[PDB]
Amino acid sequence: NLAPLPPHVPEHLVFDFDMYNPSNLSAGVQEAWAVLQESNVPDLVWTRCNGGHWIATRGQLIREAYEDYRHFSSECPFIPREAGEAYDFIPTSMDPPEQRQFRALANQVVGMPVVDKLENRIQELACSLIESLRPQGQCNFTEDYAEPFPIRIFMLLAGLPEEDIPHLKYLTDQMTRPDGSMTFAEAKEALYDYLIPIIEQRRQKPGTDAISIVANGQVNGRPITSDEAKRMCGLLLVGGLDTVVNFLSFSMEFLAKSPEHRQELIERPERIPAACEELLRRFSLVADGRILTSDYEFHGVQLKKGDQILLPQMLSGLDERENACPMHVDFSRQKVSHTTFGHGSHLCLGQHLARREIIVTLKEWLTRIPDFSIAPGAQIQHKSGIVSGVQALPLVWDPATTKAVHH
Ligand code: HEM
Ligand SMILES: CN1CCC[C@H]1c1cccnc1
Repeated sequence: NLAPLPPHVPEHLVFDFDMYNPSNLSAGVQEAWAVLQESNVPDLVWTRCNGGHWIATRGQLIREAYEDYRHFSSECPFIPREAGEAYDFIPTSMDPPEQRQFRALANQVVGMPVVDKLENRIQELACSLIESLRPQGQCNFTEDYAEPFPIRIFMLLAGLPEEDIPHLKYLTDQMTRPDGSMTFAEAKEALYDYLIPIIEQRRQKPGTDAISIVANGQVNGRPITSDEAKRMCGLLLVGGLDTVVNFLSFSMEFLAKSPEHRQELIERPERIPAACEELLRRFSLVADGRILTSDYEFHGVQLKKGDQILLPQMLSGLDERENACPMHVDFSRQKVSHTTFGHGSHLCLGQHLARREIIVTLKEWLTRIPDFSIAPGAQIQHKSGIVSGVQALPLVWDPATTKAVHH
């Protein structure tokens, strides 16, 4: 339940929001979080849920905090406090100047250059999966495409066997949406337990895979340590297994419910890139933050050192003061504003890989199965957390309206 209110917190700023189980969850997870943006709610509130933590509710506040790493440190970036204290992935748990040097190395395995070179394989995997489903006329998109497409692309790049997916997927989820069987520390260590033997074997006999590059990598001329590689590889695992997988579900759900917007893409393919950006805004899904490094007065609110402050990357784009008709999906929006991939020194290094994956999915799915919808009488349940997702997305379509395309 609720944590006792700290001495310095004003009772008029208390809004008991629960990020792992928001009250208005059945209306759609993004809709649940938007309640923090209704007229009466202040720009910065305090929830007593999950141990108690501040919550910036507007883009202006969120963007500001992410830029000011001096007052807002990534050292303890997650809610609750035990999860953030135990979290030490690189570069996410570091602030500049220390974190900068590690980004370049990560870019060596997921940056635009590597992505450009993966295009052929990515499109090839997307098409096989889709054509594999096209004749059945149904599928549960979460397990049939959303998880396999991105995860297999990563497992491949990482030189990790596909049979290890179920185990790894489970562990990453305990970090973003814990079912209660594991603490944050336990899941993290279980992941490290998996990676350690591999980072050691890749440093003895390195291959060309992602982990080999990282384990034998150099940051600012000096060679990376075994511990650092572990912490960096753990972050890459989470990105390939619980980011795009969740996003594709939100996107296909919307498309399933809006024959209008899909038709807009089928008829005018060139706008798919722009459509992707708008879908990333409307269905943003990440929510992490920072921890106060000192007593600081922020927008009239007294914050004390050690206070945690959630800065939901998902809210900036939904903020009416940033986009005129927030909950409306308009592919022709002239200035699609958002912070879906973060803001500041920690801007997502995988976003380029993310976009190609989203764009390839839209182009290769719409080209084969243009007509489809939500299964008969199914009510789509969303899941909330550090990274929100879709519990299940069963779809259906008439095989006769589909077309077998050749890649
Ligand atoms: C649609 C999918 C994705 C979303 C929305 C997303 C979101 C984010 C966000 C918001 C951050 C910054 C968080 C913070 O400020 O603490 C971030 C960091 C990062 N992301 Fe992603 N990401 C996505 C996919 C990926 C993928 C697929 C990978 C790689 C396989 C990845 C790798 C990274 C890395 C390495 C960082 C750390 C950068 C740093 O610490 O400076 N992300 N991502
Ligand atoms: C805060 N991050 C942004 C993308 C993934 C997310 C995250 C979630 C769990 C563990 N590490 C990172």
